[PDB]
Amino acid sequence: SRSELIVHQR
Repeated sequence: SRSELIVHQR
């Protein structure tokens, strides 16, 4: 579930 996390951190 990094996909939702990465978008923010990205």
